[PDB]
Amino acid sequence: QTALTQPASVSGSPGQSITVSCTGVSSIVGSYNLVSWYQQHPGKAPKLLTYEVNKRPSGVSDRFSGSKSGNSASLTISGLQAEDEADYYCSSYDGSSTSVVFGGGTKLTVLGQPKAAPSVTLFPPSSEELQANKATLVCLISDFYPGAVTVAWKADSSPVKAGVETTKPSKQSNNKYAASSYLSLTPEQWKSHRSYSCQVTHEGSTVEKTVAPT
Amino acid sequence: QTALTQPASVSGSPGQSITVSCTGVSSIVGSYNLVSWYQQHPGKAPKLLTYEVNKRPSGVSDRFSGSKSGNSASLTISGLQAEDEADYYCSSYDGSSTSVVFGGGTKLTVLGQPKAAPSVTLFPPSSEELQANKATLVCLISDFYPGAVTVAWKADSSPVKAGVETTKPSKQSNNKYAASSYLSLTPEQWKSHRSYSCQVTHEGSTVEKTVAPT
Repeated sequence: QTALTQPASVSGSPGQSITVSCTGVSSIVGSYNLVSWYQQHPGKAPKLLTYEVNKRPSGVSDRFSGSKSGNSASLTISGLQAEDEADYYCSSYDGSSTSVVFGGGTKLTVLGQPKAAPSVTLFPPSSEELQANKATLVCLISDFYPGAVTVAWKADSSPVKAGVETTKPSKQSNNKYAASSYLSLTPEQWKSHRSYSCQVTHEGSTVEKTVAPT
Repeated sequence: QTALTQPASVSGSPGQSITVSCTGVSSIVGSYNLVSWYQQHPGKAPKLLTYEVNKRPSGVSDRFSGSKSGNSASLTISGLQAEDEADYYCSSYDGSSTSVVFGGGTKLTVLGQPKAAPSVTLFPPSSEELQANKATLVCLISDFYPGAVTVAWKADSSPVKAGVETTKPSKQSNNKYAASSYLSLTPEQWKSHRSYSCQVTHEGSTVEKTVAPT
């Protein structure tokens, strides 16, 4: 399809400014100045940031400002924050097609954020669960950055070969990532070891928690 | 709440027809017939399926058809295929901001196995945690399909907001989904009540587990 031209990606550190360009805006029939910019976070609807080139909706930070220069429009994000990581799109009312044309989208990554080792909380199977004749261990991994981690489980000091499920890390409200891993065991297995452990490796550093029947 | 509203999610089987509807198009000033539907697959840019209510651009299968009746517009997909699983957004031109406004999106699942309700296991704060003056409860939600759920926390019979985080449903190895919702609260607050409840809602049904400090 046809689209306005935007760079595929941009990146900057907190506090910096990023300007995303959008070319091909000039309306053909008429001299429309109808350029808008939208922000889209994963799995959510695009949200309007600016319209009519430089007007901003209420609710939108003044760190976002739009401008135009001939056949090109720009969105400048001032004082970048980790929450700005998202896809950004411009749109323009084209006159040549009599309709609205969108840009191809620009993915924005906020680099230079501070490394944060994960917090690890390990929960043994509860009495309630044992009454149902099942035993599940949950290893909660939170507030780490960057968002990549490796999780390994041990029964005493030996590697656990089965029953492990670990979720893909997701960015939470504080811009750090969370994930959980759970190990499904039979109560016999749970009771036949002195302890079980969750080992979480982040950026080459390993954090480990252990828990035992009681 | 928003200018355009549509269901958070819907599911259908391969071969069937399904219709997703958006309401609010007539309330938008200057929308006329500028109603579009977009399909968006994870990580990809949104793809335009229909515009001007019922026209399809080049390449879009005639399995997709848009319609409009009054204050609602609908996208009907016939002969549902697995590649149709994706997020769908309606949008409309909005003369008040000379911008396009989008509906909130509908997550469409093309059923590939029977619907499976969530396994919900709730864990009270571990002792290691308490001795470290922290109290996090975790609501493990596993093996559900379709991969969409809503969770509600209740400290006694009072809903809770603050301190809640929930990972984006992640797909397990058994092809079902899993996620955990954790409530971080101070040990004091943990004692303060007699119980906490995790209320998971999946495909209409809302299962609930409750734990007690003991």
